[PDB]
Formats: sequence, structure tokens, C-alpha cells
Amino acid sequence: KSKVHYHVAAIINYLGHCISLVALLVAFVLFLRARSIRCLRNIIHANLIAAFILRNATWFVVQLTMSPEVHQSNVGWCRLVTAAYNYFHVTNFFWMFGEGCYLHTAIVLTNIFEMLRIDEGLRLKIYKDTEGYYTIGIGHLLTKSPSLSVAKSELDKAIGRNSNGVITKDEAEKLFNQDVDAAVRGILRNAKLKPVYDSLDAVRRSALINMVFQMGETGVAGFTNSLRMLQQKRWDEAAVNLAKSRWYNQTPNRAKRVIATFRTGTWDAYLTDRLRAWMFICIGWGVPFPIIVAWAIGKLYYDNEKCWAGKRPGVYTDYIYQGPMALVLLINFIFLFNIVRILMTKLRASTTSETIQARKAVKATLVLLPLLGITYMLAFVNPGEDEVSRVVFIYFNAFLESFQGFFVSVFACFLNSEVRS
Ligand SMILES: CCC(CC)Nc1cc(C)nc(Oc2c(C)cc(C)cc2C)c1C
Ligand SMILES: CCCCCCCC/C=C\CCCCCCCC(=O)O
Ligand SMILES: CCCCCCCC/C=C\CCCCCCCC(=O)O
Repeated sequence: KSKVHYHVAAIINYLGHCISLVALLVAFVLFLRARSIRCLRNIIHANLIAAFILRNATWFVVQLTMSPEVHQSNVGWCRLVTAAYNYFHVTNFFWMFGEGCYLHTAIVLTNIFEMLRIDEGLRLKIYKDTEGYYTIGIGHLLTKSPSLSVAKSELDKAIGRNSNGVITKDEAEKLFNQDVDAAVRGILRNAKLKPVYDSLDAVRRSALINMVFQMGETGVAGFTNSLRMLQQKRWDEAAVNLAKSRWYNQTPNRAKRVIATFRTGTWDAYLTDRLRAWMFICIGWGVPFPIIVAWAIGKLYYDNEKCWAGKRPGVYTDYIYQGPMALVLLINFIFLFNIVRILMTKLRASTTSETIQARKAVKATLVLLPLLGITYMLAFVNPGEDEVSRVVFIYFNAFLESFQGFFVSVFACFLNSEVRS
């Protein structure tokens, strides 16, 4: 009677898992093959794809060793496959968490404010600079009167709220943005920088602007030859020239980051200052294990049944690993809609290299989410009518969970188009 449903679905669920594995495996080969794999972006991709390969491969193992007879027998190796299968599931979320972390910071934590937040450094309390003048936020000069009580007045007037010598990180941003325009204003007046500035693009204007904040215009107007190459799009030559500057000799790190930003026209210099691979390898592969270890003990005491694949009401141990998965999915949601707030509001006007590639990423993450997300959503709720819908619910399920591999294979291969096009 019901086994009719089950033998039919088993074919659907079996067939797609084959397409999903060839698709995933092909993509995997493509990632390792290209020189694109030195970059952080694809390491996450390559590792994300690997995690799904291992999980999809275990689906066949689970199938070709799972009967009630085996189940009734808590066999040693039987509980291992269940533990492994569930382990890979935690991985999937945690490597997707990697994709999310990376994406988020790339869009949000990667701009001009952040760039100078690193280089110049941000202080939230009124202090004195090298010249004895009052400064607050990121190198923002308040007043040249040696009287602090006047600095607060100006700080308060500019901010609009009684500071008492302190502002938030939020406010320093506004002050910083107010300073950029002033910097941008001056450059354009100048006859030595403006032609060069007008030639550059967003990421490199930010680089020039950066140099402006460090040395002022008159200081940056000096090199002449360096800016000449930047004007003529001779990037590599410009980079070598800026190395020789005593600017570089005096402050090595800032130069590197600013100069490399000139050379590549990307924030890869700044973006990859905090984001490293080993961090992700610990999150993706190294954290799912203690999670499973705790879940094993829970299965030991409370529910030691059917190779831990059995479901015994009403003590639930599957929450030990599903919990973190749900938490991780939650954090990623906050990220996703954090990005959108930045996308729709403070980047609506902009159309740049990073932006085109920013919105095309969220589009993908918004397309993928239903496809993956539905199978988990449906789980919580049942028919119901128990009619045909029950068949649909059940028959819909196989197609979706089976073709995850294919979805993920193209999504990751989509991000190879997204990078530049
Ligand atoms: C929902 C089920 C789950 C099964 C693997 N899929 C997931 C899991 C997670 C954590 N994030 C996902 O997407 C996002 C979101 C929502 C935000 C960002 C910034 C990045 C990504 C890749 C998907 C599609
Ligand atoms: C499961 C974790 C494996 C532990 C192995 C040891 C790895 C060392 C990891 C972190 C070292 C701590 C300090 C290094 C901070 C540098 C930060 C950075 O460069 O991004
Ligand atoms: C079935 C056994 C479980 C499989 C676990 C595999 C874990 C893989 C561990 C590390 C793979 C490293 C690949 C990342 C590229 C190099 C990153 C780096 O620079 O350190």
C-alpha cells in the first residue's frame, strides 16, 4: 500500500543524487585546475563543494547498508555511518557559513571607512595629535585652539548631540564621510592631482584619497612621476615607484596596502588582512566534530536506538547538532539582510566593479536559499489533508534534497562568472 510511494521515490531520490555528484565533481575538478585557487574565494568554494561531495557519497553508503535488521542491531560500524552522515551535514552549513561570512564582509566590511579605520586607526575619545591639536574619530581635526572645552563645543555642533569628549563608531563614520568630500574637493581644485584622480576608479580613488589623508595635497603633488604612470594606466610601474618613496620607508605596512590597492584596483589587500583560510578550515571541518562528539554521548544515554538513525519519542538528541546548524543559518540570515540594508540604502547610487559583483552575489544567495531551505522548512509541518498533497509533499521532497548538489554546483560555478564579467 504505502510502500508503493516509497519504492517510486527511492528511484527519484537515487537518480538525482547521481546527477548531483557528477555535477559537483566536475565543478570540483574545475576549481583545483585553475590558478584561481590561490585566492581565498575559491578555497571556500572548493572546500564547500568537497563537503557536499563527501555527504552525497555517504548517501550511497547509507543506502547500500540500511535495513531494519541491521538497524535493530546497533552494530559498531552502523552507528559510525550515521555519525559520519550527520557530521557532513553540520559541515554543509558551516562551510556555507564560510561563504556567508566571506560574502558579508566583502560587501559590508570592505569600504573606504574600513580601509582607513585600519591604516590611520580610530579613536573614540578626544585626543591630541603629533602637532598638539585636538583630533577625534579617524584623524578628524576639530580645532586649533589649545582649549579642550572649545573642542567639545565643535564636536557637539558637528555631531549634534552632547558628546562629553566621546562619540560612537557610528558618528565617526559621518565625520569621516564629511572629511572625504573635503579631501575630494581639494584634489579636484589642484592641478597636479586632479587629472590623475579623474583618470582612476573607485578603489584607486580611495587609494589616492588615502594618501591625501596621510600627507595632504602638497605632499602628494610632489612625486609627479608616480602619478604620471597612474594617469597612463601603467599600474605595475606605479607600484614600483611608490616603493622607493620615503613614505614607504617611514611606514611600510600602510604603503603596501595602499600601493597594492593601486596595483590590483581591488580591496584584496585590505579584505584579506583579517580573513584567512585556516580560520575557515577550523570552522568548516574542525567545529562539526566536537558537535558530533557531544551528540554521540546524547545518543548513548537517552536514545541508543537503531544506529542512532532511529527516532524515539519523546526524548530528542538530534538537537545537539541541528541546534548549531540552525544557529549558523540564523547568523547568516542576519548577515544577508545586513548586506541588503547596505545595498539598498547606502549603495543604491553607486555602480562600480565591486557593486555589480555585489548585487549579483546576493541575487544568487536569494535564489539558492529557497531551493536548499524548503526541504528543512517542510520538515516541521505535515499534511494535514493527507490526500494527494501528502504524495506531493513527499514527492516534492526527493527532487529537492536530491538535486542540492546540482544547485550548489552551479551556484559556486556562478560565482566564477560573478567575480568579473
Ligand atoms: C537553508 C538550508 C541550508 C542547507 C545547506 N542552506 C543554507 C545555509 C546557510 C547557512 N546559508 C545559506 O545561504 C546564505 C545566506 C542566507 C546568507 C549569506 C550571507 C550567505 C549564504 C550562502 C543557505 C542557502
Ligand atoms: C582546531 C584549531 C587548530 C589549532 C592549531 C594551531 C593554529 C593556530 C591558530 C591560531 C594562532 C593564534 C594567533 C594567530 C593570530 C593571527 C591572526 C591572523 O593572522 O589573521
Ligand atoms: C572522510 C574524512 C573527512 C574529510 C575531512 C577533510 C578535511 C580537509 C582538511 C583540510 C583541507 C585543506 C584545503 C584548503 C586549502 C589550503 C588552505 C590553507 O592555506 O591552509
